Amino acid sequence: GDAVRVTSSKLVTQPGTSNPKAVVSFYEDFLCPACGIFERGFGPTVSKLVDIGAVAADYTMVAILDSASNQHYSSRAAAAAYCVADESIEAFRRFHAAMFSKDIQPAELGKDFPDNARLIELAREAGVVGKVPDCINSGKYIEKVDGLAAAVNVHATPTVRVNGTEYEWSTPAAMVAKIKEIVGDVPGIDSAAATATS
Repeated sequence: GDAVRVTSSKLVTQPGTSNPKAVVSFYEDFLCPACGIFERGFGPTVSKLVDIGAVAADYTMVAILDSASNQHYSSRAAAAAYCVADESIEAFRRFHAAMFSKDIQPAELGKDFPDNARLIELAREAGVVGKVPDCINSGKYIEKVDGLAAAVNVHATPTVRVNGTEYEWSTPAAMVAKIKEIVGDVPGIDSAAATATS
């Protein structure tokens, strides 16, 4: 809240502080088809950039596509992700990746959507139970996620900012180059470039 910040212990920080040199902020909706394509395409590259410490990856899961017609899937799924993040950031990484996988993400404008029990089970598969079942069932984060788009002024997904500046992405490789322009040639960044090209 408002974003889940994913880092590793290797994070490259600004001198004399604990603040990341490079923050890549993602604004995503778990129902948005393009966000699925984007996450499947960029996800391994971003994970490598996190692992080597080149970036903090911040995820704000908005609810823009939410409707009664989808059984409020967008909001329920975003809320669930924040619940999982309360338990573990690593579990959030895994959950967030699963929800965008082809076998999981439901069709925009379809009739079949994961209910809260399924979201809780997917959280279990991501490695957490703890407070997640009650967090999800009680609707703890629904109001928050429902207000996120307005709060962060993001009305379209996927949207990316790099150090707060709007970023029009093209390829994972280009994103790695953009990060390298910022942090220079840090251990592993060329390897992230290699991940980005497969």
